[PDB]
Amino acid sequence: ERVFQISFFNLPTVHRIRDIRSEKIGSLLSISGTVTRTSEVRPELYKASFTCDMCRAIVDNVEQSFKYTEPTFCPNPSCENRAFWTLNVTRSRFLDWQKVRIQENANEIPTGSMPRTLDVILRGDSVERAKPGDRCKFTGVEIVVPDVTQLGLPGVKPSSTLDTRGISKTTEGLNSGVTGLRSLGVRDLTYKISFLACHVISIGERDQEVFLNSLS
Amino acid sequence: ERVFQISFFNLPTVHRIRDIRSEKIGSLLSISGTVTRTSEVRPELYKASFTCDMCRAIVDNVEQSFKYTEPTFCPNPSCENRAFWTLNVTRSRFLDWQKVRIQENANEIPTGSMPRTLDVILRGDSVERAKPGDRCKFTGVEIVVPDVTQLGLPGVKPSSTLDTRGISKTTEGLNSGVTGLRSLGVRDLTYKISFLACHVISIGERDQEVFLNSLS
Ligand SMILES: [Zn+2]
Ligand SMILES: [Zn+2]
Repeated sequence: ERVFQISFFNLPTVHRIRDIRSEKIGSLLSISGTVTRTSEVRPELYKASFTCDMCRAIVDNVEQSFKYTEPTFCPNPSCENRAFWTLNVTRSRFLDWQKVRIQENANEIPTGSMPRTLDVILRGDSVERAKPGDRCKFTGVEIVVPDVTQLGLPGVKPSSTLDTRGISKTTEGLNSGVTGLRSLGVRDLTYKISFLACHVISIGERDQEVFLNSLS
Repeated sequence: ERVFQISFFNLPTVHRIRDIRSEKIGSLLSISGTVTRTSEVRPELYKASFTCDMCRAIVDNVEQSFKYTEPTFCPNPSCENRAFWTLNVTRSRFLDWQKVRIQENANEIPTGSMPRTLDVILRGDSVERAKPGDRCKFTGVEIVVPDVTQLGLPGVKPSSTLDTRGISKTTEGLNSGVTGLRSLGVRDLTYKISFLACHVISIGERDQEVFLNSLS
């Protein structure tokens, strides 16, 4: 089946990057900004499929939110199993994924200002439609992204937040992190605001036979 | 559904009680003898139905051979459960059951003999068709019946072969009992020969309107 997408446009009012508050999280918005960095078109895991190690039973359509999620309770028999699955990478569905960095326009920047930034996520057919240096108007939903490293990623590769640079001492303990959840353990979960975009617009052949076709 | 029965008769040769050997176990035979005792028509459990204590899931059609058998693996993988079921006596199917004791005929008995005996099982529609003192010809299958008391009956009522009389010392250790099975444990299982019968035959109103109906 074709994973469908719905693209909204022509919203009444447009927002700037400095109007982004947490009270619009989950709402449909439109924003404007200048693109300054784009990444590769990576494949994102959409509908996962696994096989039980012992039964060989097949599970399909396991939704994933922000981290690699395997199924829990086994399928149709008596077999008891909490883990040890094998992803069937061939059966699983994937999608295109891209991350772009944008900053404020030259006019919205005050007289003395260090420009604010944001992370916009393009997915599906909207990849590569924003090029660095251009001025583009995005529209989508404002979301919040947690730190998955302290959410217990399967591999040892995360290695509990390995770092190369020193974090800010000013916001050490000032950034309010929630605790209590069993998956976290004694850890503290943190959040940051990002944007997810569904529609992108920009606001800033010598063959005779094919040429005659286009014109009215 | 009607639990059906098949009744065979008119076999070529008939056997006496003293021709019963273990090498015909499972075969279709016909025997003759004089009935000397009959029991009540008790209900036998045919198709059992249970409900899981926690899930409340319903299992049905659990076959039983010679002892009260509950299911093992649950209907749903989720809840794990090896025991603690509740028989749904209303949903279960039952059948009629009767045990009759027979002995050898007056002619087949030698000049000096203590008559041999046998246990014949009548089931279904064949109950009460054999009356004590009569001479009847049975036909069915020769089976073997184990001792269920040492097969781990659920209740404490069996109390590991409670007895009121003293067993034979002559056959103490002489009766060959098999061991090794995990259900038995270190116990020894014993067998005895009985007969299961499917067809029985015997070989030894002042109302005018209804009377006129029967005659040709
Ligand atoms: Zn399994
Ligand atoms: Zn259950």
